[PDB]
Amino acid sequence: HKTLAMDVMKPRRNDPLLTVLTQDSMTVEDVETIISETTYSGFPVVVSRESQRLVGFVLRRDLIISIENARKKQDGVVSTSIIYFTEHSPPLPPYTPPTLKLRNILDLSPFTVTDLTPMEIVVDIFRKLGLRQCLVTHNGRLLGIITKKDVLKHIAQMANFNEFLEV
Amino acid sequence: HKTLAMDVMKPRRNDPLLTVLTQDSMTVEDVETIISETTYSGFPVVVSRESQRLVGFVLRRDLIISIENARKKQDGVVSTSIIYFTEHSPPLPPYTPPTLKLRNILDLSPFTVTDLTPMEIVVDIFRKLGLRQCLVTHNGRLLGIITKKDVLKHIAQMANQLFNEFLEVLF
Amino acid sequence: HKTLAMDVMKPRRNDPLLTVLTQDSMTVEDVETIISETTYSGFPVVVSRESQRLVGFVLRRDLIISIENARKGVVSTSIIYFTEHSPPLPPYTPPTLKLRNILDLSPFTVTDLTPMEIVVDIFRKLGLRQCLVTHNGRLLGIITKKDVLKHIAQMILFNEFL
Amino acid sequence: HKTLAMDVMKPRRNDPLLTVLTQDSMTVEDVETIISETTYSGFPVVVSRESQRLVGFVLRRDLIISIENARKKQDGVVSTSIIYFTEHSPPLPPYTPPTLKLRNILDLSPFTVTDLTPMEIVVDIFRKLGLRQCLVTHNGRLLGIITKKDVLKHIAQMANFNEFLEV
Amino acid sequence: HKTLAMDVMKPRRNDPLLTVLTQDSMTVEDVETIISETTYSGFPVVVSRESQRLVGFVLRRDLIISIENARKKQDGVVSTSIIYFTEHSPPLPPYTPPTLKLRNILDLSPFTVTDLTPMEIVVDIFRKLGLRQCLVTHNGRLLGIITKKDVLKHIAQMANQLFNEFLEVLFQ
Amino acid sequence: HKTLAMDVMKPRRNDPLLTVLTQDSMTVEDVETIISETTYSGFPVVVSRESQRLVGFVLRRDLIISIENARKKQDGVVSTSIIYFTEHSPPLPPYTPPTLKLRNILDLSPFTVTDLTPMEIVVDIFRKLGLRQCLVTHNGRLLGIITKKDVLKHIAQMANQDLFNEFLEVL
Ligand SMILES: Nc1ncnc2c1ncn2[C@@H]1O[C@H](COP(=O)(O)OP(=O)(O)OP(=O)(O)O)[C@@H](O)[C@H]1O
Ligand SMILES: Nc1ncnc2c1ncn2[C@@H]1O[C@H](COP(=O)(O)OP(=O)(O)OP(=O)(O)O)[C@@H](O)[C@H]1O
Ligand SMILES: Nc1ncnc2c1ncn2[C@@H]1O[C@H](COP(=O)(O)OP(=O)(O)OP(=O)(O)O)[C@@H](O)[C@H]1O
Ligand SMILES: Nc1ncnc2c1ncn2[C@@H]1O[C@H](COP(=O)(O)OP(=O)(O)OP(=O)(O)O)[C@@H](O)[C@H]1O
Ligand SMILES: Nc1ncnc2c1ncn2[C@@H]1O[C@H](COP(=O)(O)OP(=O)(O)OP(=O)(O)O)[C@@H](O)[C@H]1O
Ligand SMILES: Nc1ncnc2c1ncn2[C@@H]1O[C@H](COP(=O)(O)OP(=O)(O)OP(=O)(O)O)[C@@H](O)[C@H]1O
Ligand SMILES: [Cl-]
Ligand SMILES: [Cl-]
Ligand SMILES: [Cl-]
Ligand SMILES: [Cl-]
Ligand SMILES: [Cl-]
Ligand SMILES: [Cl-]
Ligand SMILES: [Cl-]
Ligand SMILES: [Cl-]
Ligand SMILES: [Cl-]
Ligand SMILES: [Cl-]
Repeated sequence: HKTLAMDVMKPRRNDPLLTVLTQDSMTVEDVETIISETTYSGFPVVVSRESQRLVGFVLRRDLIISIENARKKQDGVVSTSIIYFTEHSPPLPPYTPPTLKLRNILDLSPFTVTDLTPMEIVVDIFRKLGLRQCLVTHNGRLLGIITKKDVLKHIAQMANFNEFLEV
Repeated sequence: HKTLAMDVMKPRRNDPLLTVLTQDSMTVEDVETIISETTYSGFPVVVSRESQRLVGFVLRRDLIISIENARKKQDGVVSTSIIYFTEHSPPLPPYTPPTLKLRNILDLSPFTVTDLTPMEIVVDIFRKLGLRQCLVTHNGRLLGIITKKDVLKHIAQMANQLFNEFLEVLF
Repeated sequence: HKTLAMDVMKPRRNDPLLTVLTQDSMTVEDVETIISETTYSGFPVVVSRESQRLVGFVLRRDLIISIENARKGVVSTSIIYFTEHSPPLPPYTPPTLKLRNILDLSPFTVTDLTPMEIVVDIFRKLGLRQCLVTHNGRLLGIITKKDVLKHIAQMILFNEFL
Repeated sequence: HKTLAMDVMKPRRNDPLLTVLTQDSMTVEDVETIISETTYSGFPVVVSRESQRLVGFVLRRDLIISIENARKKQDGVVSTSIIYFTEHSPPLPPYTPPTLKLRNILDLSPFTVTDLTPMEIVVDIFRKLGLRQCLVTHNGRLLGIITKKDVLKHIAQMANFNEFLEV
Repeated sequence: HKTLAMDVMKPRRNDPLLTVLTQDSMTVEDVETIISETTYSGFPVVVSRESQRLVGFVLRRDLIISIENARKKQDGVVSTSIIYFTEHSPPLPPYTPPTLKLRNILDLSPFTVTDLTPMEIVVDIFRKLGLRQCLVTHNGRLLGIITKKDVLKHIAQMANQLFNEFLEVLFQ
Repeated sequence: HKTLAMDVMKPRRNDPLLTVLTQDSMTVEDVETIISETTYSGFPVVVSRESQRLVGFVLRRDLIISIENARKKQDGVVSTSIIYFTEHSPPLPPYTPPTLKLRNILDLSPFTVTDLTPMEIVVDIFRKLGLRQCLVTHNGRLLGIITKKDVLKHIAQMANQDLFNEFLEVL
């Protein structure tokens, strides 16, 4: 009966899984096919798909420019080059291509809310803090995302309730 | 060096670990001793000690009332009764006393900030949202706590001193 | 230990009572003499001096303008009323004057026992120039914006009220 | 022209008087019966019914708890004890049963607005100070009450003009 | 795509030009006919008509009171008396009637926005600063006006659709 | 003496005129020497030096980036190439090099305040709108600039006093 963060977050019920980058296991081609196949403004970065523990958030525009420059740089970066967002590379097999550190375009302090947070509180946070997006979590794990336009679409939905009257 | 959330949060460098409750595995006696041995206004609730995954925040004031109400009823809840913050009671062996659900006093939406967040941005969040406290995390794992008083103490340190940074509180 | 509105409000203990105006018993001269003696930024208006019931607040800068323009059968013995209509006067008395349209009919009020941390809070959140202090419906004193500032200079717990 | 506080306040025209407490003359059963026959979140307290000079505002919650704990205390509190919200008891004859002071649960600083105050301002005050209710006075005389729920219903009705857009 | 200050500002396309006062060159009579023939709350005053450089904003009611009080004085102030909002009286031909200084009723700090400014930004400024009106310029030249009611009408129209700009208002 | 915007704005009487770019007549070489010789975060662009009519505000960051890119390209910009911020190019003599349109990095709606605006009002505006800087005009003409830091320093001066009541209002 009470609208919560999980009710508004994407993905919804019949939506695909959250489009996420791993901190350690994405190749340059993986991320490029993500950039070409999506229009999302940004991507959460997690430790692994298993943990779904949030490492940060990275914008599409930054990735394009970074990777674009990277292949353009002759450090030898190729398609099968592993990208990492950690300070140091992960352990790599004998004959593997040069890596690409993208730590410097990662937002290490993304705004996050619990899935059980009331939407009234999320709306308020968005207004007072001027958020462009919010990540939604359950017990430390990444579940979904709420953007500014999602918040607006939710407000619109209510407008047709007394919770709409207090916003 | 810019001051971050990790620089203001407790525990400080090489102090004992955050005083936390588990969502599942602590008894009334556990909580009783924690309450008895500490004066903290509240406690983070974590999935487990090894996971340190944040579940919520629970006030001492509220723990006291609930545990004292649980005693008076004399309905099986004893010192060896398990306290749980989940929706359902944890699976327990035979002859174990009834459990105590304290979920209704758990704040399941505590505010959180990464350990790397600039204190400037923390101070602003406290001001804009009127936070009583803030929890500090690393990669989804609970690390520390900052309270309104910790922020005020931090601001006071700047106030009478780097003074321009204090004036950033106005903006 | 807690400082209240009655500890900051004027008049202080043993000070001349509030320079107030009435709504039915204030002649032009009585107002002109008050302006020519005091230098307060504004004056409250009450039903009567005996009732001390708050009707509104009128600024000083607003009083002089309206008085000097109405005398250019308004004399020194003309009763000024802050109500909507003139009170019943004897047939011989000269015409009256209405200053209703320059009175703040919705001034802000606080009780004499209101904690200053709340008075200051209301001054910041509403941006008040002044606040009238009452006790059980009766005007008692006044706290201006400068009084709040002088109380802010008094005060650890200072940064908490920011 | 403008809608004023006296257009939204309760009680409405041809409605029953405000359910109020006196500061000196309510007994223990008097208040209890008032509590039982009403559902209002709270009640104003006035010097006397004749004066309607506002003394404070007390919540239903606090009245219930205070009164119940007073009978449990062996001060000798009974059904016919005088309840007062003043600092000291009213002049009583010696043979009268011990009294019950309830000043410590009275809001001595309730927010008040004059009846001529435009609702625009009232809404603003409610929004800026986050009020639960406001008391409406006329020349130092309590006239009515405006709660937050009252204000929201008023905003709702505005939509059905640009006094609405003003808010 | 998104609405600009120039889309909301008045006067609209092909209506008479902004009604302004010059800082230096208009007569008591000029202002009086403007006052009695319009209902605008106020008027921008500009350096000159050729420059359209904003000096300030002046309320109608203040002009009425000030001009009324002046003609009743006299000094001198006749229909052909020049009104100036500058600090000093303008250089004038010999044996002309006394001038009228109305600077003490001029708002020398009006708020201005460029015509290219998004309404979303304009609405936010009006809100946060509590503006009564806003003047709109092009490259330092006065072009138009937007009053609080103009903003309110804009928001109202926005609700009947671009519609996300109205949702941005309910959100801010 | 009530402090006004002209009292806090730069340049002060002792300073050289504002460092400004023109909308139409600066070459790439002109803007590069300016960037080399100054440390200002940004520059107002005016119609012309004589008119000082404001067109916008451009940042140093963006000037550097955009210019570095323009001269890297074949058949791109050279020292003598004219930069412009207008929608269309100015009329140039034939056989002159390619021009550089920098309209796309220009803030076309920079906040502006008249020189006679009380500083108290300027401060309110900075806080409420969250400005980085504010351009100060006299009768439509660009006169000076007030940056956030300028404002913070002005406030600090009022704090380090004992005038102090005027600082308390800011608090
Ligand atoms: N990385 C992601 N993975 C899955 N869904 C996402 C991701 N990022 C955003 N979304 C969701 O997809 C939708 C598109 O959001 P996106 O960030 O692409 O722009 P937006 O916030 O809708 O605003 P706009 O389209 O104006 O930039 C939103 O509902 C958002 O919650
Ligand atoms: N659960 C906890 N475990 C470890 N340290 C804590 C915990 N809770 C609070 N602290 C730290 O202990 C100190 C005091 O905590 P407390 O909860 O008493 O908050 P406080 O507001 O400082 O005290 P008070 O509410 O009386 O002003 C603070 O520095 C706080 O960060
Ligand atoms: N009507 C009044 N009667 C008695 N005292 C008053 C009255 N109005 C204000 N005061 C007191 O007079 C003192 C001076 O305030 P005053 O009204 O002169 O303005 P201020 O607060 O000094 O600010 P300013 O003079 O710059 O407008 C204040 O402490 C105020 O409480
Ligand atoms: N003491 C009172 N006497 C008369 N009417 C009252 C009194 N208190 C409240 N009311 C009116 O009764 C109605 C119900 O108000 P009440 O305080 O009971 O709750 P509310 O403000 O409606 O909020 P909620 O219904 O969610 O508890 C409101 O219109 C209010 O104005
Ligand atoms: N000097 C002016 N010249 C041309 N148009 C103006 C001028 N002043 C205002 N306007 C426009 O004329 C219309 C009426 O403006 P005006 O200020 O008279 O009333 P308003 O903004 O509706 O406020 P009010 O209800 O108090 O009269 C508005 O659309 C406004 O933009
Ligand atoms: N284009 C300019 N011409 C003249 N003076 C300027 C110009 N731009 C800024 N200033 C002034 O020069 C000083 C430095 O401004 P600048 O924008 O370079 O840095 P700042 O914002 O003051 O501080 P910071 O180094 O943190 O950005 C300030 O006093 C500012 O008012
Ligand atoms: Cl894990
Ligand atoms: Cl889990
Ligand atoms: Cl890790
Ligand atoms: Cl009467
Ligand atoms: Cl009486
Ligand atoms: Cl009394
Ligand atoms: Cl031009
Ligand atoms: Cl100087
Ligand atoms: Cl010119
Ligand atoms: Cl000039």
